[PDB]
Amino acid sequence: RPRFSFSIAAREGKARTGTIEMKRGVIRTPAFMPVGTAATVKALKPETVRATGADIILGNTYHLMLRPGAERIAKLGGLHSFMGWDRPILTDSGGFQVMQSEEGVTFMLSPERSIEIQHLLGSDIVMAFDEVTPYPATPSRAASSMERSMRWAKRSRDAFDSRKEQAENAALFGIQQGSVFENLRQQSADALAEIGFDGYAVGGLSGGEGQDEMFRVLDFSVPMLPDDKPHYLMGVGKPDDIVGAVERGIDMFDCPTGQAFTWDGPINIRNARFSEDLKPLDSECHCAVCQKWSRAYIHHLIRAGEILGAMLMTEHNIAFYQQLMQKIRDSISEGRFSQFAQDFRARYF
Amino acid sequence: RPRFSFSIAAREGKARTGTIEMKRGVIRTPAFMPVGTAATVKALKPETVRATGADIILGNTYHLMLRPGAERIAKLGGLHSFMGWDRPILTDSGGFQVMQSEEGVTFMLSPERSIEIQHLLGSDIVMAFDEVTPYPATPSRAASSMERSMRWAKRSRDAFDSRKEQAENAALFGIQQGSVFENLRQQSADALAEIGFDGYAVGGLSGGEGQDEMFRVLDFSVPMLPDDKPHYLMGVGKPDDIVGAVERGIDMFDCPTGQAFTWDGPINIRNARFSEDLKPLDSECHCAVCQKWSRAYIHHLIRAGEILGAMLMTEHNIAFYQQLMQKIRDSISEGRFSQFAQDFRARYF
Ligand SMILES: Nc1nc2[nH]cc(CN[C@H]3C=C[C@H](O)[C@@H]3O)c2c(=O)[nH]1
Ligand SMILES: Nc1nc2[nH]cc(CN[C@H]3C=C[C@H](O)[C@@H]3O)c2c(=O)[nH]1
Ligand SMILES: [Zn+2]
Ligand SMILES: [Zn+2]
Repeated sequence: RPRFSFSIAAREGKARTGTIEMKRGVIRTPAFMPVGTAATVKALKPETVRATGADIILGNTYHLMLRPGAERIAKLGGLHSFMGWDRPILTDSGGFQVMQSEEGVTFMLSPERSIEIQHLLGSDIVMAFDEVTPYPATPSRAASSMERSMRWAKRSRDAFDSRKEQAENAALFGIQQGSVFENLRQQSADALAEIGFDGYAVGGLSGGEGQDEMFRVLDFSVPMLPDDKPHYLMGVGKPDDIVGAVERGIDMFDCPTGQAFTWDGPINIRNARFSEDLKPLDSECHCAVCQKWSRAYIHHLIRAGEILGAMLMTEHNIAFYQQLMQKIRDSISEGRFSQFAQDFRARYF
Repeated sequence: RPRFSFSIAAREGKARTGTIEMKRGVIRTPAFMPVGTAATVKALKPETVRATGADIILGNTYHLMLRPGAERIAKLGGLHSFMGWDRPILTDSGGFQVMQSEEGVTFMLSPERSIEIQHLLGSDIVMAFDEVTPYPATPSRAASSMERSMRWAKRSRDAFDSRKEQAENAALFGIQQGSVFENLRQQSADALAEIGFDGYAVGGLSGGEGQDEMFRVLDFSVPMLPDDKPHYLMGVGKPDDIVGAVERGIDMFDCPTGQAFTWDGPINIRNARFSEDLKPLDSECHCAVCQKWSRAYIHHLIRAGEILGAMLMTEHNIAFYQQLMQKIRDSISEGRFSQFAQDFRARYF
């Protein structure tokens, strides 16, 4: 297996489906990444995460760097070994969760330390360290913040490249900034392209703007990124946000872990209407949870504060997301994604 | 399969090993029963409980009767169906957890209502409803309380018998009382024998008396019970308590769910000495947890308050108990239990 190979198998409009091949495994795209925060995907063993169909998980850096510590995890063999997940892991840069000088942020985290921490963890996909642009942001501030991010993007590239085992075995993604402003998004895309990355994230969205504005920014922002590399929309996860985002060119997502997702829309299982409902969470869902337990039981578990309630709810929700991703991939491959998208939200809402 | 058949396969001194056959499955004895409190064994799916080797679980009645409600559980198909465990379930009578007139206790729970609630749950082994004798207790009070329990024992027998589906499909155990007093224990055994039960519990112990006194009471108390029926020691669960209890004639236990059990004694995984320990919880343990994760990881999980920490700790501890039970059964079968018991506690302490 190569360090990194993204291949597009099929397209429909702006949507793409394909694969990212890496040394630890193949990632099917468009891809949803369950999040692990303190080296665990909440309430699930790694084997359960895999069984839902996840190909890659996201590891939060901020928490790991505080506990148990990046050096400690490296001493113990790296994050994959520590937590028992042997497939790819994408690590975030740690900054969002902190988030201040040109060198970085003390709360000490800088482009270089971030990349070092991700190396210590043994991350497969490394995120460049950026500066959080708050929403809303004035043009001047978004610009200043975007420029700083591009300087930090270059520092991230050079830090990554200066570490041979990292350079040979991991991938590096850059993050586009610029708030909602087209010209800033363009300058940002151009800067990142000039530096060169294995993949490109759209940062700065899903922060109060609302879906309409997010989609509008995506409309012009994703075509600015290199077409031949993956496009990652950071911190976007509602099912309808994902479908629309894929319609605009996005290949990767992270964010499911009383709310249960269903094809007819989210339900809150604690609601009294489910107390004697023997149906599964979702009548079409293939997950082991819907195979074996009723709404009534999970309703009881969650109302009683039982851990098994969290376990079941999480497994269902992550499986639901992976099934969504699978339906998206198949429909693009089959050239019926536009219809899928229409059908999905006629029923979802 | 018969409603109930206890067969003793081997003996060594007072210790016995055998089987209880019931319609939902075979219970290997001596047996350890994981406890389910609100229709779940904490942090484990039923399939995981089974994988540890449990043959039967205990369901707490008190909690179920409050939430979600016994009638509701019956409406939904019974406890086995509700929670996804299809093997035998022993239910307690609900009284300990409440615990006042001759009719019962309002907090309304009486012999008859208790037996009814256990029927609604679809319990396989039904516990007679008794009166809690506190420890310590004067002779007069233990006697009064024991007498009341024997009256309630007869009421429990007749309530159970008056319900054909229960009588034909479930078993009924009586509970011996009498605190630490031999003559009261004898009167109690005699009363219960005269009424007749499928099994006999030793109630009233493990309540401050300490292991030495408990063993001393067991010394004279268990031989008073019918030899040919199972002997259940209620609410006794430390590994060393179990070994000593089996040496005295006990066949069933309930009580494992930061403390991890090991063959060298309990450890508290949160202790800083384990933060970089890559060994499993126990180096001889066969459980899936010790197959895959280190002390260091579980230490981190528990210190971080992660649910996966509780999941792993619980699975290990219950597996450890089932392995203990298996070692006990094999050593009795092989006539080397006395040596096993000696070896166990030379290392355990
Ligand atoms: N580091 C990184 N991580 C991330 N997670 C989610 C987002 C998208 N950001 C938006 C979410 C909150 C902030 O106010 C910003 O408006 C992102 C990013 O832009 N960069
Ligand atoms: N109902 C029933 N459940 C039970 N769980 C544990 C015990 C053994 N009891 C002792 C534990 C607490 C009390 O002070 C009593 O000293 C038991 C019982 O004797 N009866
Ligand atoms: Zn499901
Ligand atoms: Zn173990």
